[PDB]
Amino acid sequence: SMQEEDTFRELRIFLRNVTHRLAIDKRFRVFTKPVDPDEVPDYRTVIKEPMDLSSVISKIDLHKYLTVKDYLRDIDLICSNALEYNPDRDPGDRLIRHRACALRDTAYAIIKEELDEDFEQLCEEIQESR
Ligand SMILES: O=S(=O)(N1C[C@@H]2C[C@H]3CCNC[C@]2(C1)O3)C(F)(F)F
Ligand SMILES: O=S(=O)(N1C[C@@H]2C[C@H]3CCNC[C@]2(C1)O3)C(F)(F)F
Ligand SMILES: O=S(=O)(N1C[C@@H]2C[C@H]3CCNC[C@]2(C1)O3)C(F)(F)F
Repeated sequence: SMQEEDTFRELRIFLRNVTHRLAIDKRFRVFTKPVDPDEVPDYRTVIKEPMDLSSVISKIDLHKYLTVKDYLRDIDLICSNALEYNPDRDPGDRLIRHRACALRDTAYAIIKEELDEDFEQLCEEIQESR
């Protein structure tokens, strides 16, 4: 229905706003673009499904996300990729891991405060009907 297409348009507006608030935070700069295969040829042999905030914006516009749960699976993948590619005790790895955990925690805290639980349940019931 037109009403259901209006619901998914409101979901995309909400997800673009959360993503741009994460992307402008100086802590999260390393997560804003794909890894450059020139600088880091080993990245794609370690990490089988790369993800970053510029790819998330592209996916919102391609209508890849019908629920906030499917968006949060890609925020989780940004975080888990950084924990697996930078796992050592040295300061450079510990700094990216702290930043990856702060990206994930910040996304979930904005969603807890600003997403209505009944708007998410509506999106889930339209997805399950298709
Ligand atoms: O605008 S940005 O130059 N930057 C560049 C990226 C491309 C767009 C789309 C979403 N992915 C993150 C990002 C962040 O925004 C900065 F100010 F540094 F945040
Ligand atoms: O961590 S959650 O358990 N979680 C699970 C919820 C259901 C989906 C839908 C979108 N947003 C909400 C949520 C996030 O994802 C909560 F703390 F309750 F938000
Ligand atoms: O061993 S790794 O290939 N690797 C990839 C990185 C390259 C160097 C330098 C930075 N610190 C972390 C790391 C660990 O070391 C992995 F499997 F990804 F852990």
